Amino acid sequence: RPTFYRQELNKTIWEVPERYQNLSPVGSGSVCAAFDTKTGHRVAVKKLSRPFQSIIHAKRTYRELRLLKHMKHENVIGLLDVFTPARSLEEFNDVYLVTHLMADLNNIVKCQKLTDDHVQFLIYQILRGLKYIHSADIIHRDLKPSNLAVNEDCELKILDFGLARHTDDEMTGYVATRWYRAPEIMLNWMHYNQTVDIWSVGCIMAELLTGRTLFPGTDHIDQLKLILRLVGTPGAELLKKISSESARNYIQSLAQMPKMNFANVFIGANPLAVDLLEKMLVLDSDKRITAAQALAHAYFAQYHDPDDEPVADPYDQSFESRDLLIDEWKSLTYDEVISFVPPP
Ligand SMILES: O=C(NO)OCc1ccccc1
Ligand SMILES: [Cl-]
Ligand SMILES: [Cl-]
Ligand SMILES: [Cl-]
Ligand SMILES: [Cl-]
Ligand SMILES: [Cl-]
Ligand SMILES: [Mg+2]
Repeated sequence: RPTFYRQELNKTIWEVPERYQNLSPVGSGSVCAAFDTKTGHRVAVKKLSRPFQSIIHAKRTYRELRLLKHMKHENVIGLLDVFTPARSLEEFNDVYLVTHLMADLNNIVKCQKLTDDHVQFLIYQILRGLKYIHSADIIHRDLKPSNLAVNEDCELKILDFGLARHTDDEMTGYVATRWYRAPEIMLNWMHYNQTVDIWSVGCIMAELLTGRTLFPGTDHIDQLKLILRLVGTPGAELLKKISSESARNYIQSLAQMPKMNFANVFIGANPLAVDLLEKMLVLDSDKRITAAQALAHAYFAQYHDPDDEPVADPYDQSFESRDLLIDEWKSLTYDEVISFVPPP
């Protein structure tokens, strides 16, 4: 067990191993930047807030730690360390997580002129990471520019997996928290699957090409109208698949519209980029291109290498259907903290 030291940073006590030095608050869990004397990296350290206050929160803590411990891919966040100052399960109350210190895609999109070559490389990396994530039967659920980290050499990592914690108020009005969401989950039409992430990638790619949000709706209904004007109103095949009669009823109240011509929307873009967007932004989720299929599209010809696009080890999510007490979720979490093995 390493030696820990204590300090108070913006009204929060931080108790961390000596290896982490020069802690500096970055945002409010709370996150601090630090220097890691063991690896020599600048790192981000996140202290979870009230990790075991309720059954829902305790299960959410376990979910985040299980996800981060599994991810071992160049284009996905990796866990450098996880620690607690507690010396036994009985005094266990705090969880700290450590990763490489990150700019996001929001900054470079608003501040830079991106060539088509930049768009190719950035979207290629998102899809390479998504192929890995989806191969473990994980759905991200919350892909958007602020959850994509980018460095000076245009290298990209996916982070901030959806933990099923975003509330209805967080998604209300003219907000980027909703602009990248698939239509079928924005209104809870259906039991969704991994195809919702491909819709988000299409929204991000459009924004890189034009510099503008694709579907900046002022509320849920305005956003649906913007979406259907581009991709067309649904046919009877897709309407069947909508379980709620209430949502089926509302859709049929709308005047029918055909799909627009994407070459006249995305004026001047690479024709291969337009073709890929048409295959991502399909209303019927069964018919969208998958991440593995998209990596083989001709738009990525200068980067695609099928011997260097790896898949993930299997990921057991049976805990998600399990009903446990707070102390039982807490003990499962403690076991995962103490068994952590750092990367090479
Ligand atoms: O991506 C996630 N959770 O899914 O957290 C990001 C993160 C992890 C560790 C330290 C700071 C920030
Ligand atoms: Cl130490
Ligand atoms: Cl503790
Ligand atoms: Cl964003
Ligand atoms: Cl009509
Ligand atoms: Cl597993
Ligand atoms: Mg985020």
